[PDB]
Amino acid sequence: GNWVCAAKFESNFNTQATNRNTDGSTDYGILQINSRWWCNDPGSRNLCNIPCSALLSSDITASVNCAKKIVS
Amino acid sequence: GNWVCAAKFESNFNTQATNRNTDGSTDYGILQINSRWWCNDPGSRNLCNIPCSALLSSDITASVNCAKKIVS
Amino acid sequence: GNWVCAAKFESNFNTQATNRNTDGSTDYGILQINSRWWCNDPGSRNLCNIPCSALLSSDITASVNCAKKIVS
Amino acid sequence: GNWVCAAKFESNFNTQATNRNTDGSTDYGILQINSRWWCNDPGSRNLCNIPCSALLSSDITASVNCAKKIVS
Amino acid sequence: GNWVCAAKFESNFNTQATNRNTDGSTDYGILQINSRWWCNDPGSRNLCNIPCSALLSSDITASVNCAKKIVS
Repeated sequence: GNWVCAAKFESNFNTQATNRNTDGSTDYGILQINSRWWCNDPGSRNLCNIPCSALLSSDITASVNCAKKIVS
Repeated sequence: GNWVCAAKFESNFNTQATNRNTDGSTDYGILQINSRWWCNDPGSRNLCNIPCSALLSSDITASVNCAKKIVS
Repeated sequence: GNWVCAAKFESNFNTQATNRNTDGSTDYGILQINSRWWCNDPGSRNLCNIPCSALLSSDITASVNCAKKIVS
Repeated sequence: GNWVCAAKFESNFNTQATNRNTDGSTDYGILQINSRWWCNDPGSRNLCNIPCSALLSSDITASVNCAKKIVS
Repeated sequence: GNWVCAAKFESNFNTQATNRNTDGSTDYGILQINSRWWCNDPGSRNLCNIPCSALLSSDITASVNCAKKIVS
């Protein structure tokens, strides 16, 4: 049978006087899939490493997203 | 059967007086797939490393996205 | 069966008086796929390394995207 | 079956009075695919390295995209 | 079956009074494909290195895209 995965749907109709704002949001930041269909059978593998190492150190980031914002 | 994966759909209809703003957002920042169909069977592999090493150091970033913004 | 993956769809109809702004956003920043079809079977591989090394150092970035903005 | 991958679709109809702005955005920043069809079987490989090394150093970037902007 | 990959489609119809602006954006910054069809089987390989090394040094970039802009 058919599959929908991780799909984002948006619809807007007759919308008026609308603001949308977005600072530093994330969707689906890390996504990993294995999928076999109809198969007659050592296995698929996914890895994902995000190491941060910081020593004597400041304000480091390891990330999918990073936003730094200053407003006066 | 059919598959939809990670698809982003947007529709706008009759929209008026609309602002959209976006600072430093992310979608689907890392996406990994393995897929086999109809297959008669050492396995496919995906790796993803984002190492940050920072030593005696400042304001480093390792990322899919990085935004730095200052407004006065 | 048919597949849709990571497709971005947008539709706008009768739209009026519209602003769209986008600073430092990202979509699908890293995307990795393996796919076998109808196959009678050492395995496909994808790698992706983004290392940052910083020592005694400042404001470094290793990234798919990097945006720096100053406004007065 | 047929496949759509990483395709970006946009349609605009009867649109009026529209601004679109975009600073430093990215789509599909790194994309890697392996694909085999109808095959009777050492494996295809993709690698991608973005190393940044910075020592005693400032404001370095290793990136797919880099935008620096100043406005007064 | 047929394939669409990384295709960018745009359509504009009856559009009026339109600005589109774009500073330092990127699409499909790095794209890597391997593909075999109908094949009876040492494997194709893609590499992509973007090293930046900076020592005692300033404002270096190694990138697919780099935009620097100043406005007064």
